[PDB]
Amino acid sequence: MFAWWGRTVYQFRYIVIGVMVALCLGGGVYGISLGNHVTQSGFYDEGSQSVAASLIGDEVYGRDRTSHVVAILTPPDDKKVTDKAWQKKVTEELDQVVKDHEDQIVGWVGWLKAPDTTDPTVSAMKTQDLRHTFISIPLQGDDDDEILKNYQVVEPELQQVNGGDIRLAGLNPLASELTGTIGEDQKRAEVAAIPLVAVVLFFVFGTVIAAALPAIIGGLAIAGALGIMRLVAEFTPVHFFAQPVVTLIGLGIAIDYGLFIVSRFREEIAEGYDTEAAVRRTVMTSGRTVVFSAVIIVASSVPLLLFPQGFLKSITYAIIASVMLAAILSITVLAAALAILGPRVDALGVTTLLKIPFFSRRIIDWFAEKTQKTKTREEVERGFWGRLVNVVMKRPIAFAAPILVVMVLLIIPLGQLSLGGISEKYLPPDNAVRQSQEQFDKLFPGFRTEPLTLVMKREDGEPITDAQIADMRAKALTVSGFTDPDNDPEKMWKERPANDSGSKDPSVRVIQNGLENRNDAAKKIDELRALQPPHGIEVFVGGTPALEQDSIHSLFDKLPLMALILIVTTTVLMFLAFGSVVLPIKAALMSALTLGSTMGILTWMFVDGHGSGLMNYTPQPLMAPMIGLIIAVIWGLSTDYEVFLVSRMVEARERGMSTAEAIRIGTATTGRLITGAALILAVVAGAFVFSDLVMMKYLAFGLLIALLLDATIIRMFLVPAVMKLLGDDCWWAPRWMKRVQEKLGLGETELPDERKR
Repeated sequence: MFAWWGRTVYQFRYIVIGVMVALCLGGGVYGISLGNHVTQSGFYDEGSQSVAASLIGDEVYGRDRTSHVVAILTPPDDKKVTDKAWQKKVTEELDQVVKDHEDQIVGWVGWLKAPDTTDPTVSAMKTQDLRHTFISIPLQGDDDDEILKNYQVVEPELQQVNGGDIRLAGLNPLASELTGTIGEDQKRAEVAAIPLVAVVLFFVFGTVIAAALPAIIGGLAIAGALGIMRLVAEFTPVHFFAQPVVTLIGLGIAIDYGLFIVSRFREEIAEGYDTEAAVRRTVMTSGRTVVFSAVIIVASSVPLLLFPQGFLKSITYAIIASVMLAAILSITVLAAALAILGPRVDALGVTTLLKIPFFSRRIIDWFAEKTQKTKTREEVERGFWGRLVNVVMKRPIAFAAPILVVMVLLIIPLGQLSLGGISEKYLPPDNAVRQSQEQFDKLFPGFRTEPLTLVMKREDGEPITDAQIADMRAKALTVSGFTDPDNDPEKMWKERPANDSGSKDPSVRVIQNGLENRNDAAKKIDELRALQPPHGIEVFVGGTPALEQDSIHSLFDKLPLMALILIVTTTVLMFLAFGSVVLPIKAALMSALTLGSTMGILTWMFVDGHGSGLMNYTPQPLMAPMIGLIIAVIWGLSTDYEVFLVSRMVEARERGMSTAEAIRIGTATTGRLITGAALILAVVAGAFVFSDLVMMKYLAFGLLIALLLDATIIRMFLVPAVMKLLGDDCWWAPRWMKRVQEKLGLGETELPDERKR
């Protein structure tokens, strides 16, 4: 299967480069505008009762646009908001903002529009000290994306009102910054991470062409991934987190996959193999490993398609596209470019600085060339990678328990993990928009309300009568734990306000009430849905707490099945990649341990708050949908690095080496290579840890911790110790499973020919 591809990619090499570079470039050009077709929603269980309630209330009572953007106005100098000179001017400027942008702004409403009024609620829109007033500017639009775009249109002009003495909070001021952090993260990843990646590539290869080829492959992979997701956005909505995940996860993986291909090609050239044989032996082993790693990533990502959150579906699509494209690219285009070049992949290297005499740097050139030279196989067995491997294998209990126990102690802090929703606390505490929102919540309390909503349908389209709502309210009073602002039971569970954008049909009635304590939300929601609906009436329990809690419940209910699918698919793929039954369980146990330790440290840093003052974020409950996301990502990459480490050991064992010899050779041959791959992906991740958005920081830190554990506490001295302890059982698998593997054309994990060279 892979030998045939190794033959044909070298033979048909000038008809691969063109087609599969032109396609990726065209995809990149088509998808540069991916950010113009992203959807901000997707965090909710769209099949749940809360989403149904939200839809029914919105289409019967109208979309509530009163909370879209609020603006706090402060008069200049000392004078109070009652200043008629100030009021006139701010009124006329608001009128200009509305008029000149009528396609984006329904209007503005507030105490400043009717300064001499009598409504207690309207008169509560100004502070007691007569220093601050606020207004609400509804925005024209049918969905959140259109409203956000309109807000972004009006932002520059809405910010010059009152000379600048205006602070914007609300849904869309928050959303604009929650979406601009994505662009800022991408900007840093493009301006800072790329040179560091290109430096690590040069230090792992020592040649500009050899180092550059994986970089070109990774760039092509991300361009094609953006193209594929832009195409996908024409059929189903895609979250705005697709394009960072492609850069954060897809790019590093794509670089690593091509790094392994180029390194193995140069390894076969150094042996003595001509370009054709070097390409074929590179495919049969390195390309097989890369394809297996990509399929493992895909199989560990597809469980996320089982969760209702469209955010997770979009991220899974992005990951699958990027990783499969990287796998295809590294073995088609990179393999045909290496076939075309051959010896020229080591042509323009450190020896170029030497020729130009511009004797310190003169000798430095030679030293840096000797460091990254064409090494030999016998010397890397007696290098650092191999001395460390042997000393660990000598005393393999003393390197396992002192690691196992501390990695369980790292899982210990996972018991305080709490789940939560998105808010302005997802931005750094010194952000202007967060500060404006907190200023609004401090000056004008009781206006930011998240009530639980009882949405009632009548089964026959007849109007709901007053007796039905009276019984529903009477029952809802039999649930303790809901806000009673005026100490009057008859004033609780008031009907939702009706806009002019609602059906107003008398068969649907929505009543709302806040709950005193947020932490009882679920208990109240599980108790509002326990009330007997009155005869005929269908009752739904929605609201922002309901949407959030249903989102958490949907992920808790479908998480064990995610774990089962993860374990079974990845262990079966490991068996087909290794030919052993013992190795897949050994690697799955370590992947589980690495995942547990990473999650424990993440709960330590982001929920418990240790490190929150240094990295400038706020300790808070984690975003519910992203728990499964980061579980899948960490599991996939941990399995990838296990495969990178263990494929060489399996190949050495199939050659005829003993267990210890196979462990030594496998770690030594891939030592600096896995080190460079981890360094590159860590550069990409660390470019994302300075994100303003807390969930991005959490995911990138999880990536970094998983990398460090897998490459420095798992690669060097846990896998060798456990394999030495297992012994000859490491390479065992029943004949009925070897028959299955060999029947598929993937049984070949041994490089048998040993010819020519």
